[PDB]
Order: sequence, then structure tokens, then C-alpha cells
Amino acid sequence: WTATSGSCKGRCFELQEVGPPDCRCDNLCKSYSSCCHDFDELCLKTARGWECTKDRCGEVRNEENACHCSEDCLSRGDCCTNYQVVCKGESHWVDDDCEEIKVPECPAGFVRPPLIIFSVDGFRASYMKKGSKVMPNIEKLRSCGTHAPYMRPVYPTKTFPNLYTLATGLYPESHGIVGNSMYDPVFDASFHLRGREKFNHRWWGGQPLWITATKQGVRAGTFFWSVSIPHERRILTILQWLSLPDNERPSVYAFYSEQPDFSGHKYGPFGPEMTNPLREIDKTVGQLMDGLKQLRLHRCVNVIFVGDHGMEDVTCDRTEFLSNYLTNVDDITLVPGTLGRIRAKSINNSKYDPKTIIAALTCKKPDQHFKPYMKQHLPKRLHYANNRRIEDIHLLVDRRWHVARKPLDVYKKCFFQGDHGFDNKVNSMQTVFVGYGPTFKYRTKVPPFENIELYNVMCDLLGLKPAPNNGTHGSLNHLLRTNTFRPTMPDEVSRPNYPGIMYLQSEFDLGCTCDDKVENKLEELNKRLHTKGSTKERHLLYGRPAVLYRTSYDILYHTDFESGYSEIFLMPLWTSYTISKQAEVSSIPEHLTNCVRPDVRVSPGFSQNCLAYKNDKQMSYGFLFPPYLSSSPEAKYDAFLVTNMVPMYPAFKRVWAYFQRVLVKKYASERNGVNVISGPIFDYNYDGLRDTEDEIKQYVEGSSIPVPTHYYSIITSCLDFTQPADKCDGPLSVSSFILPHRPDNDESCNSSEDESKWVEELMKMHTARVRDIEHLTGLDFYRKTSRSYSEILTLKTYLHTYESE
Ligand SMILES: *[C@@H]1O[C@H](CO)[C@@H](O[C@@H]2O[C@H](CO)[C@@H](O[C@@H]3O[C@H](CO[C@H]4O[C@H](CO)[C@@H](O)[C@H](O[C@H]5O[C@H](CO)[C@@H](O)[C@H](O)[C@@H]5O[C@H]5O[C@H](CO)[C@@H](O)[C@H](O)[C@@H]5O)[C@@H]4O)[C@@H](O)[C@H](O[C@H]4O[C@H](CO)[C@@H](O)[C@H](O)[C@@H]4O[C@H]4O[C@H](CO)[C@@H](O)[C@H](O)[C@@H]4O)[C@@H]3O)[C@H](O)[C@H]2NC(C)=O)[C@H](O)[C@H]1NC(C)=O
Ligand SMILES: Cc1nnn(Cc2cc(C(F)(F)F)ccc2CCC(=O)N2CCN(S(=O)(=O)c3ccc(S(N)(=O)=O)cc3)CC2)n1
Ligand SMILES: [Ca+2]
Ligand SMILES: [Cl-]
Ligand SMILES: [K+]
Ligand SMILES: [Zn+2]
Repeated sequence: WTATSGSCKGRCFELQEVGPPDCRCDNLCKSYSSCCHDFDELCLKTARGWECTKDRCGEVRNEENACHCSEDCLSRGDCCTNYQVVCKGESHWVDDDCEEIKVPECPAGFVRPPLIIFSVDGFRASYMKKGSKVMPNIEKLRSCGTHAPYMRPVYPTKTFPNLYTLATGLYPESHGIVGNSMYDPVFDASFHLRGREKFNHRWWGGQPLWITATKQGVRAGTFFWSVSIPHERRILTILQWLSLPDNERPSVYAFYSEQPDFSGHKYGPFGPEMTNPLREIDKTVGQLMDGLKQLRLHRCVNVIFVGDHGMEDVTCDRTEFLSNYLTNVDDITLVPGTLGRIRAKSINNSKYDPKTIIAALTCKKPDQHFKPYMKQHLPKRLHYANNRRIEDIHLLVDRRWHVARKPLDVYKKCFFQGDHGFDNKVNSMQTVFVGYGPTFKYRTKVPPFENIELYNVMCDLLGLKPAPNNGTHGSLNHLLRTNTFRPTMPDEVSRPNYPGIMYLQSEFDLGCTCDDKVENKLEELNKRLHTKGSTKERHLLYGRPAVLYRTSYDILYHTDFESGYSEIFLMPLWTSYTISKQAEVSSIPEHLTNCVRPDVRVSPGFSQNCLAYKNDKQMSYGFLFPPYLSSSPEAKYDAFLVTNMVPMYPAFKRVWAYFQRVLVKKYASERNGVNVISGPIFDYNYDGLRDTEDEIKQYVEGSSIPVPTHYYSIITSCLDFTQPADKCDGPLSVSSFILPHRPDNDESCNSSEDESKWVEELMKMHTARVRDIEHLTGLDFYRKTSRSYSEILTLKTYLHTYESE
């Protein structure tokens, strides 16, 4: 109950919301049908429109008017945005030459520059170029401030997941808004776009920017706007709040536009009808900047122009129907559209098997426009698994397509020509970022970055300490003139051992044989020095990674590679090696095909054995430093050490072998050498974080050799590809991946063909940031470079996406 008999006289858009049954006058009241009787009259005035005209100039203050052209208006702080233009001969902000803002030029009493976030739904990255003739205000911001070519959203590329990721710096899996539709099985509740359950605070995890601000003594303007409140009134309210007394005035504000997303759904991303929504957004931006300039705040305030996601061409004829794959289509529930989530309709039905459902959706048509997944097999870059609200079965839908349950759902519910929600690496889903103001840089292009990073930056812009989040704080320091956060390297927790020769061949009973019984003081002293670390400068280019958890490990040196060997997991955590442009691939000789050799620096009890692999019919084994790239027949023996061995399913070996035999050399040619660091990953609980020993669900049969869920590689070279990887004076270039370690290749529908037609394609899909790999291994890479740490942080968040321009 709301007793709406109270009034909004003097309370219009109040910043502290009052509790029922008292009526409300805040900018959300409309959405809860709880405004006071007079809210429309007093707070949503529209009389005489939104602009001063010559004849209104100097008028008598009429309080009924939407905005005022009277003489007193400036001091009341309620002029129309164009008042000084029309009535005082000033220019519009867009017509002024832009001039560097080296320091905040703010009115007295302002304790910090305010931050205004102008968020636009569906603003696809390519509109900045393609709509440039009709968006002059936005184009001034972009060219005079700091901008990226695009900003990467989070998956799913839907509105609520992305706006709340912008607000918190969290992946949807961690903040809880994992879609626009959701079911929580612990609550036994459903979250929808329509209706009231979305207003319950239990859905919304983490700490959004406005609560972070409030808690640390920074006043926040309320971020949300009810849909019926027109844009012009949202702007005027923000400008009103900026006129307030120093002790009541907020330091951070948000504007939200439902365009261009709303139109984009009807007319498609580039429909001729889309020009007009872009004109109107630009007009609104123009009103803000004109308003700020009136208040002498235009060289004081930091303005962020940011989108949540883009828009793709999607029509009703491009729908895949689960009814054309599943006989049992009525026993499931489908969250449909640009992604698919499948659970059982009834939890009482114990004859619901997700495996047979997955199998019925796998490679069944030759052009199939979706791929099903257990959520824990989704690419790790999506971070879309560790939440009870995300269904075990997921469908990644091809760009331009939909998935529905049955045809009746598509015609009983063609209307739309645009949609979004696809994989966040897809170009059409990319969105925008511009930063403009004293704390941002002048006329600066920055590289593409992910929207998870902005929460930290907005905290920095407001002098706030950010709540724990998934940004990498410091990775966007290059956007800022000052206010930068100065990060330190995390301290190494476990120092390594450096074992020498401590064991005789005969102490090992591994069941491993090798054809290596063949016999010199020139090449004996020389090989010792390789085992003590003479070529380590060659193979470990960026320092050894730091282990950031408590564990027991050994650094092992060799001619061609260097490893940090875990005595706990009985395999390397990492293997580092460099392949120059001119290095040569060789084969595995016939005498060494099944050769595995004891490592005399590591005890039998901390080594693997071959009998485990013999007795495990499912599990085979592979190598982290590839024998294929040994530098000499003598060096090749080092690659067959038991300490270079890792468990591999025969299906994964096809992948690994192709990567090691062909691709590594291919990349070395194309990039002028590469440093490679490869290793195992264990994420049985799919939280994106290194598992402890006691979380490992699978061992090689009859042993304590744990089985990785994934294998990673980090491939680094010189950004200036004229210089070789091993002699690079400048910025680095990196690409990486996290391959799921799977016993079949069902993910790759063309896997029965030659590895040259699908392997590289699989790797692309499972491309990763170094930072992803850090979370999963508890390692810290690039500890010793000649580069700044911020630059390295930027490099660690880089994702190689494999999309075109
Ligand atoms: C992205 O960044 C985020 C943010 O930094 C990272 O997530 C953090 O990971 C931490 C490590 O896993 C995690 O720390 C745990 O916190 C537990 C207390 O959590 C509450 O308090 C925080 C702080 O205010 C709050 O934010 C939490 O909110 C979560 O949960 C509610 C649901 O109840 C949601 O509303 C909210 O959206 C959020 O959900 C997300 O996180 C939870 C996990 O916290 C997931 O389950 C969800 O799926 C969702 O992703 C909470 O209200 C604390 O209890 C944990 O401690 C246990 O484990 C330690 C290990 O050291 C052990 O020693 C302790 O004994 C303890 O175990 C006890 O409970 C066990 C299970 O019941 C039991 O086995 C034991 O026997 C014990 O009884 C732990 O310290 C932190 O909460 C989250 N934070 C967030 C916001 O998600 C994330 O890792 C980053 N991602 C990547 C890839 O880097
Ligand atoms: C979603 C979402 N998550 N965070 N935001 C705030 C946000 C964040 C940014 C930023 F991160 F800075 F970029 C910019 C602009 C906005 C405003 C977005 C907006 O005005 N709308 C329209 C209104 N609704 S609503 O569904 O009616 C609704 C009402 C109340 C609640 S509650 N329970 O939190 O009180 C929840 C939903 C959400 C979308 N929206
Ligand atoms: Ca884990
Ligand atoms: Cl959804
Ligand atoms: K085997
Ligand atoms: Zn939309």
C-alpha cells in the first residue's frame, strides 16, 4: 500500500527515497506506481517545451513552464539549456573550438570534479564512424577527449547484465544478473524484464558504484530513470542537482537512453530509420554540454559516453527450432533467443538426462546455427558458469540467428529485424567508450578494452577505493591525465628449489623404457651448463612467473626449455621456451616413439610413471616442451623426461600435436620468433580460479597424477615484428588460449577431417587473456621486463579476438 495523499511540493526528484506507505517523488516512483498525486503537475512540467526562443528572453518567471528563460533562472539553476545562446549571444558548446583541459576549472566549493555517465542502450561501436555526419556533439567529445575504437561487453551481451557489470566491475556470474530472464532455484523465484521481482535487492550482488560512493562519503545522484520520464527532463534534473549547495550536491550522476536499442530491434542496426534516433541522442548530449557551459561546469566535469552492447541483423526466418532436433521437446524449458539456456520443465521427472539432450543437439545438421555446451565447457573467456542461475546446458548461437523451442513461440508471442546477446567477441556486439574532461587525456586514442575495467576507473575519477572486482586495476591508467592508481606486483609466496643430480636411474620403477643407451669432456661440461641455466636467458625472456600460493616446486633447466615442476601435482605448472624465426621442425624418431626417461633431479615419489598410463585405457600422455622442436638430436632426449609429461586424452592429443608440430612454427615465421609458456589448468568447480589438491575430481587410474581440465599457452613476441622475440627493445605482442582438455572432439563438427581444417578454429574460439590464465593458475607473468607495469597490465588484459576490421 501507498497512501498517495502526500505531496511533491519542493521534493521533485528527491535524492533520498522515502519508505511506504508515504508517497514518493524520486525518479523511480513511476516504475513502482507509487508517486504522489501531484508528481506530474509539479515534477513533469512540459509547458512551452524545451528551448528558449527570442520572445521568451527576459520573461516573467512562470513556474508552470518546463524550463525558464527569465533573468533569475541561472541562480535558480533551472534555465533551458539553450538560454544563454538565444538570450545572451553565447555559442553552443559544439561550435566552440576544443581546447585542452589541463586542470579542473570548477566553481568554488566543488571538492572534486563531478562525474557524469551518459549510457546509451544498443550503441554499436561502428556508429561513431558510420553516423558521424549526424552526431556532431558526440563526435566532438570523441575527437577532443580520450576514446577507444570499441569497448568489449560481457557475455551475455544483454542490457541488464552489461549495465550492472559497468556499475560493479563484475562478471555476470559474480554479480548475479546473468540474463534478462532468470530462475534462481534456491529462492524458487524468477527474474523478468516486466513486473516487480526485479526490484528485490537479493538478485543484485556486488557493490555498484553509487553504493561504493555513498559508503565513502561521496554523494550520488540516483542512476535509474523511469521510462516515461522524457530525456529532456532527465538532463534538466541532472543540471538542477549540480546547482545545489556544496553539502547536498552529488559528485556522480547517470543518464540513460533506451535508444538506439529500441529502434534497432524494429529496423535493424543500420536501417534507414536509425538515423533519427542518433540525431536525438546527439541533441541530448548537446543539451547537457550546453547546460554545463551555462553553469561554468563544462571544463570541470568528467563525462563518460558509454554503451552496454551493440546490435546485429536478426530476423524470424533465421530461427533454429529445438523441435527439429528433440522428440522430448515438452519436458524441457528454454530461455530463448540470441542464446539458449535449457533446464527440465519439472524436477520431479527423473528421466531427464542432460547428456542425451546435448547429444541430440550435436552436429545434427551441416549448417547448424548453434552449438550446445555443458556450461563448464564454454570458453573460459566468457566466464559464464559459476552461478546457480545459469543452466547446466547452454547454446551458443551463431551471429544473425535465434533459437526457439517450437515454431508456435515465434508467431504466437515478423516484428523484429535486430537483436543482441551473442558471444562478446562478435564485432556487431561491440559498443563505445569516450571519456571527456580534466582527468581524461586530450585527443587520445586508446586500444580496445573490456567494460569490466571501468568500475575501477570511475572509482579513481571520484577518489574512491573500489570494492573487490574483476577489473585489473592499473590496466586503464593510460586513459587518465592524473588520478592514476599506482599498482604493485603481487609478492611471490613460494620460492622454488633448484635440484641438482640426486638420484640414480635404478631407484626409479616407473615402467618407462627408452632407447637411449648411447655414450666426451667438450660436450659434458657444455651439457652441465645447460642443466645449471646457461641458455635460460634465451628461454625465459620475461622472468620466471611468480607462484602466488603456498606449494612445493622445482625450477628445471634444459638446453631448449625451462620448467617450474610441481611436486604436489607431479607435473610442470609452466614450461617456457623460445622458437626463433629460423628454427627447424624435426620428427620424433622411431626408436624414441614410446620413450620416457627418469629425471635424476626429482625423486621417484614425486614423479609420474608409465604403468598408470598403460592401465588407464581412457588416458594417454603428451609433452609440454614439444620434442618436434628440439634444437639438436642430443637435446631431444630432454623432451622425453618424465617431468615434461602431462596426461592427455587421445582426442586432445590430435589437437595438441597439431599445435606443437605445425602452429608454433607457423607463428614463429609470421611474428619473427615467439616465446611460448604452456601448462595445465585445474578448474573442476568452474569458478575461474586455481583449484587446490582436494578439489581435483579425476586422477589417472591407479595413481595420484591429477588430470587437467584445460591446457594453456601464452605466445609472446615483439610488437615491432622487425625485431626478433629474443631481442626486443619495445612493446610486446601476445596471444593466448585455454583449451578444454576433452576426451572427445564433439565440439568440432568437422573433427574427422584433417587437423588443418578445424584445430586452429578451435583454438581461436578458446582464445584468452593472460589474466584469465593467472586466475586459473595462481601465477604472475611478465615479472622482469623493461616495460612499465601499467603497460604490462594492459598487455595481460589483451584478448586476441580473430574478428575482421
Ligand atoms: C571476480 O571478482 C569477484 C569479487 O572479488 C570474485 O568473487 C569472489 O570470490 C571469493 C573467493 O571465491 C569469494 O569469497 C568467499 O566469500 C564467502 C562469503 O561471501 C559473501 O560475502 C561477500 C562480501 O560482501 C558477498 O559479495 C557474497 O555475495 C555472493 O553470494 C551471494 C549469494 O548468496 C550473491 O548475492 C552475490 O551475487 C555473490 O554471488 C557470487 O559469489 C558466490 C561466492 O561468494 C558464488 O557462490 C555465486 O555463484 C556468485 O558467483 C557473499 O554474500 C565466504 O563464505 C567464502 O569462504 C569459504 O571458503 C574459504 C576458502 O578460503 C574457506 O576457508 C571458508 O571456510 C569458507 O568455507 C565455508 O563455506 C563453504 C561453502 O558453504 C564450506 O565448504 C566450508 O566448509 C565453510 O563452511 C569465501 O571467502 C567472494 O565472495 C566472491 N565475491 C563475489 C562478489 O562474487 C571472483 O572470484 C572473480 N572472478 C575471477 C575469475 O577472478
Ligand atoms: C540494469 C541496471 N544495473 N544497473 N543499472 C543502473 C545504471 C547503470 C549505469 C552505469 F553502470 F553506470 F553505466 C548507467 C545507467 C543506469 C540506469 C539504467 C536505467 O535507468 N534503466 C531503466 C530502469 N530499470 S528497472 O528495470 O526499472 C530497475 C529499477 C530498479 C532497480 S533496483 N532494484 O536496483 O532498485 C533495478 C531495475 C533498469 C534500466 N541498471
Ligand atoms: Ca577452481
Ligand atoms: Cl537472456
Ligand atoms: K593409455
Ligand atoms: Zn535490446
